[PDB]
Amino acid sequence: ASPSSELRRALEANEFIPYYQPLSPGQGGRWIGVEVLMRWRHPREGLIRPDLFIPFAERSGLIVPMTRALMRQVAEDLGGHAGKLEPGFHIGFNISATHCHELALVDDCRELLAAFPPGHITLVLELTERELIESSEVTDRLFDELHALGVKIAIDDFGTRKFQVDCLKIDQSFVARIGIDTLSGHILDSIVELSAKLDLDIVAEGVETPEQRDYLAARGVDYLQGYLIGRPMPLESLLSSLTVQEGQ
Ligand SMILES: Nc1nc2c(ncn2[C@@H]2O[C@@H]3COP(=O)(O)O[C@H]4[C@@H](O)[C@H](n5cnc6c(=O)[nH]c(N)nc65)O[C@@H]4COP(=O)(O)O[C@H]3[C@H]2O)c(=O)[nH]1
Ligand SMILES: [Ca+2]
Ligand SMILES: [Ca+2]
Ligand SMILES: [Ca+2]
Repeated sequence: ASPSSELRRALEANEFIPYYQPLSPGQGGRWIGVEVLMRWRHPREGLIRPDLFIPFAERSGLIVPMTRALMRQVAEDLGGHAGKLEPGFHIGFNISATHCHELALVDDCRELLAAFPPGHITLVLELTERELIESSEVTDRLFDELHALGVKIAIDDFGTRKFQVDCLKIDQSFVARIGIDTLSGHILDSIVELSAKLDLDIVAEGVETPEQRDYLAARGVDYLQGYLIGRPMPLESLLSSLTVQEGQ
């Protein structure tokens, strides 16, 4: 058995599926978007998490097609059900540093946007800070062109350089320590105040407890994500939950 053959095969056999984690407003309410998380439906080994296969997809370069396959799948999955989505519904995708080279990404974004009514969803791309240090100001007509389509850019796992981004996502590690560490609390308050100075939206990730939600809401964190709001879930659970939310 070989890792490369297995992934390359799995992509052709459509074994990489989207799971969807909902985002909620900081002050609560209906779901305003989802983060798309990759899952490997392995026929032998079961449902396999990203951390056991994304690193090799990045080294081998195969994540770029995998992400394209995933974006296409999301358009199939949700393009027909646009009526169930609140206006400006956020759909986020995790993107690599290898994606940031050159211009294909723009085609894929235009393709996804074309599956929905114009302006009805907001497409978001999440990059970590560490993934931006490969080229920091060069072939970045890409970000200009992506923004011209109304695509937004989010810094993933923030807190764990000079752009050109619309949103910060507070890493789980900060949210985990809310209420039991004044230092981390002050640093988290700094990140939140920075986002407001720079006019960037902010999402908190890993919101598990009501203590955490209230703390973040009291400081105007725009959006929440985590097990409190809902775990990553298959297409069907999402459509079922969104159907309920159309009622009242
Ligand atoms: N403890 C805790 N964990 C929570 C909570 N809410 C969500 N999570 C987990 O946090 C991860 C999402 O954060 P991430 O920074 O994108 O971290 C992601 C992301 O870096 C990467 N990844 C996932 N899908 C993709 C993809 O399509 N492309 C790329 N390049 N990377 C991906 O794999 C990482 C792990 O993904 P998952 O295993 O799905 O792990 C998910 C999810 O299961 C919570 O309340 N508590
Ligand atoms: Ca993410
Ligand atoms: Ca990533
Ligand atoms: Ca994170």
